[PDB]
Amino acid sequence: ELVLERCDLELETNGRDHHTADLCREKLVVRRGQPFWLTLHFEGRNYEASVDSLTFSVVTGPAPSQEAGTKARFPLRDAVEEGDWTATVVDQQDCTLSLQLTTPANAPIGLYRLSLEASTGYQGSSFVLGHFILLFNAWCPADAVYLDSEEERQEYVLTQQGFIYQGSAKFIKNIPWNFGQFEDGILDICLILLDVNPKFLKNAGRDCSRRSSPVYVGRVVSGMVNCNDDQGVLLGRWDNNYGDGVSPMSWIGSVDILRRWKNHGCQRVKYGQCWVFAAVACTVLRCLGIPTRVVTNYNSAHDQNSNLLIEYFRNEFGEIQGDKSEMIWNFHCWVESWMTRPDLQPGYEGWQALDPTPQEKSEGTYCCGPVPVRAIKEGDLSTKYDAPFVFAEVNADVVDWIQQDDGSVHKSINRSLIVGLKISTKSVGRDEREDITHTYKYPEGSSEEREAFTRANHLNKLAEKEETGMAMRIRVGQSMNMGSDFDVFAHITNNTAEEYVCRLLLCARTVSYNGILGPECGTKYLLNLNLEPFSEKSVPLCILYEKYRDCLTESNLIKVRALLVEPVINSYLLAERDLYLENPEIKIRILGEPKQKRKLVAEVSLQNPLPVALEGCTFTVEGAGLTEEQKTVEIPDPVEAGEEVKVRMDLLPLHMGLHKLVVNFESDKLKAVKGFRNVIIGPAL
Ligand SMILES: Nc1nc2c(ncn2[C@@H]2O[C@H](COP(=O)(O)OP(=O)(O)OP(=O)(O)O)[C@@H](O)[C@H]2O)c(=O)[nH]1
Repeated sequence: ELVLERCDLELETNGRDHHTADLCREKLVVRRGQPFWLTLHFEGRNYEASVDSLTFSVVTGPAPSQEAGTKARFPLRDAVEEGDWTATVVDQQDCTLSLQLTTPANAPIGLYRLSLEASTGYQGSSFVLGHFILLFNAWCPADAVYLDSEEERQEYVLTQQGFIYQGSAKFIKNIPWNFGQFEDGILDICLILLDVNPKFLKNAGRDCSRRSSPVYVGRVVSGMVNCNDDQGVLLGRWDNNYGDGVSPMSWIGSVDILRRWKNHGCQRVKYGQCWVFAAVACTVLRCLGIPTRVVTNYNSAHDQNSNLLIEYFRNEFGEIQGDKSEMIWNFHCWVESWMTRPDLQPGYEGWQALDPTPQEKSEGTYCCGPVPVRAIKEGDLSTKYDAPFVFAEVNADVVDWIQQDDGSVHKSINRSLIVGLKISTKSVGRDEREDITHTYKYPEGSSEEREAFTRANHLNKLAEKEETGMAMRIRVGQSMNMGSDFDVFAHITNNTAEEYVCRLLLCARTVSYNGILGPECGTKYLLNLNLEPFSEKSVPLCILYEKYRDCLTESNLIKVRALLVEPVINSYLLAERDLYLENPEIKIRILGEPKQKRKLVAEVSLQNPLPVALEGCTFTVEGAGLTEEQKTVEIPDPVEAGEEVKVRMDLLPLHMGLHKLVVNFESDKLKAVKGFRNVIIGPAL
């Protein structure tokens, strides 16, 4: 008799087993290289090896194939064997066959159609079992993305929230972000994002096959975000006016962006900048399975076309003149993902810097990486995918020329600057900052530092100076707040017996995170500054809200610049510092017992730090696990200079475990204020 079956279970169980439970919505989602349960139910009589012959087949792309490893067919048996696409009976009772499928550790990832045919006697029965998505497996020792520790698996693949470090090298700020990779519809969107990539358009079956490599998927996924022109998720913008969309600084996670992309026929979402590029990249990759973590670099030598020596030409005040010069990025962000690397000499497993921010290049404009981080540390520039570029980012040198008024350019000493400070990514499993500078560089003038600089043909720095034994730095005394007046100080130190009479040029300008300077918001110029011997001198500079408010950026960044001139020996000291102005905290109360499918309430508030009223006030809120939906509340009336603004959001968290709730506040005079609360959700009954 021809055997025929009632239904399939593809199961809930595997989700727990595969670390894809939240992801297992209407669909089955598993990670490659790992057995998964599948139970076949049958009408009347069960499967009998003494007659029934079940062979299984799976298919991925639009052009499946045996050679492209994007199709496979295999028989049911008792044990294992080879080829790695296997099916194996685990148990029978009544009319239900309980069995286990395994896919290889290098099967490509994507949507698969699982079909079953008999061959029971002579008469062939044949039909569609169901569908499942197969992903990378940080758990599968044989998979290329394997991590030894559960901790790091959890952090870099499973955790839907974290931190983007922003602010300033001397005051590191951690913006919270909802990566929400397992949020509904997001996996489906990440597939659409690869089924729409330039190479899938060229060949389709080639691309579908190449998605077994995390280097491919990484390079594709990253590139799709903003660069590559044509189709793409985000449109960049930088000039500081974002009225026709949402400003880059206004996003609290990468979910809405993705849905605004898909929900408007895959069109570039209005307005990202580098950290937004990364956070989205991080989401896509995590979703697919490549452990990825967003990284930030302070004083970043971006858009320098690999140049390891940047030079600047500056007037009698210290002001840069080259409108054909590129400024140093206060910070610039990218991501790192984890994979073995079979396409270069061995020993380069690990983190690879993928930078999805398009950079002007030795020919045109595009993305960067993957490149092993270790290579960048080692000086091994020849290592593939943009190693000279990531290297410049972290290792570029800077020469500051002041210009003497007969055509001559006199060299200045500038200690306040070193490219690639404070490289930051969230710790594993905690909210603390990990500092990863050491994975990129060796300490200055160490044995190993110069070993690496040789392999990069850098050298040419430093073991050098002009020595006048005067130093200068910029000091802030204490922290200062957006909306305040406050002072910063030029700090000169004279450690000799000479008494100099000096010129000192102090300048504060509003700036943006990538480096664009605005108008000055305070200046003090001194022409007979008396520095007495073996002494120190602090020169005050008043910076007024009334003076930075018009042009201040949502990054709340002000650059202080100072030039000390010794006229007798013609000596030039330069000191620069980027300040960050604090926003008010967002006070967040969590009301009720945090419980699964139980109403929760979030009380959210801040107090107005400006001396003028806030209008158009709005809070926004989201968090994977806490709401299925972004939530917003517009507060109708102005909030005056004194007072507070408070409102409640209703939440209905559908998942247990820890979740960051992330909140944005917006207003006419005060934008992109951020907040977060860690909420642990327990069980209902
Ligand atoms: N809001 C804000 N606070 C800052 C910033 N930089 C430093 N602070 C805080 O200001 C205080 C002084 O930090 P420092 O960098 O030591 O200040 P400084 O005036 O340079 O003094 P020295 O370190 O002694 O040279 C510390 O509490 C910092 O956390 C900033 O850019 N923005």
